[PDB]
Amino acid sequence: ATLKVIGVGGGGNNAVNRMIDHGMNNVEFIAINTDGQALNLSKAESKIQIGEKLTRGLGAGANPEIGKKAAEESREQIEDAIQGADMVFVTSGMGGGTGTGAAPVVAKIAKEMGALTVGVVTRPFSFEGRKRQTQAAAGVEAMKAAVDTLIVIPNDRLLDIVDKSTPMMEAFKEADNVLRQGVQGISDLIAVSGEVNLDFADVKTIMSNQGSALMGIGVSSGENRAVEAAKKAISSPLLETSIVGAQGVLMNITGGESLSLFEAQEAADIVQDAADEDVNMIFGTVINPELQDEIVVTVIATGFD
Ligand SMILES: Nc1nc2c(ncn2[C@@H]2O[C@H](COP(=O)(O)OP(=O)(O)O)[C@@H](O)[C@H]2O)c(=O)[nH]1
Ligand SMILES: [Ca+2]
Repeated sequence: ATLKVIGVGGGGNNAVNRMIDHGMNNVEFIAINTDGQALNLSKAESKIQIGEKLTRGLGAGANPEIGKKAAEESREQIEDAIQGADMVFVTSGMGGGTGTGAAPVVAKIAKEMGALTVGVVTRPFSFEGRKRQTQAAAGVEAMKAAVDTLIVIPNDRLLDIVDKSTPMMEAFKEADNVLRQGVQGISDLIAVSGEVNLDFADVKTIMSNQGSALMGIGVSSGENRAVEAAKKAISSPLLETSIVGAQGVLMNITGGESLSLFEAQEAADIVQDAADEDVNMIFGTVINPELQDEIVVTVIATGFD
């Protein structure tokens, strides 16, 4: 399964650059923007400049109608860069001109191309004002109509996890975790054949045409490791959609040879209970004898809609 991450606009491109800097095994990156100068500085292997005639290589100037029209006019170039992808993650900040209008077009194209299409977008800081928030809200809704599943990160949530001195770029890389570990988690499922196996068909079942989603990874060791890791997988402060109300869950537990059936059940009960719903669970287990006391809980939750 070929997995592609697409950054759309300023924020999405920066996301792509940070994930490449961090290091991502087995993923193709595509940078899409109206802003030529920013695209030139992208570390992405594939780069698409949209709306050249519209913007003369500049950004969209906070007009999302320009972002949309730019994307529509580069439809073929977008289709070519996508083609062959089984799963596409479209990442973008909502509120500007490019991301807000272009992202939902790129997602729609991706789904049309047959890819399972996941959106990971931000909402602007409240300090950015009501217009930008309202513009972003319209983008989020268009994005929701366009993707199989949508993860939304309010930038205001970043203020909940910094101290007064945390560098902004540091905050930004934390928001990146959501996407990064979701991709790496899915990538790892697909790659390894587990003792109780989950594959891309199961990802497709859990995420297809679903609306809101949560994706998390939790890692822990020691006495209550299974429970701690399950808790961490479902507990992000950055998320608009929490685990509450989930009806479908894909949960994988990775551990060493010491992984007990009892603790697998504990982990699952943490998830089931936090959803506060009868969850349709698709359960997986991987024994990695490279690991020792570490266990890894991977969660993809949907069915909120
Ligand atoms: N978390 C995060 N948010 C960003 C970043 N860059 C931009 N944003 C947010 O995304 C919104 C749109 O900005 P941007 O993507 O640069 O505009 P566009 O290129 O015209 O689509 C901004 O109002 C910010 O709230 C980033 O690197 N990280
Ligand atoms: Ca597998």
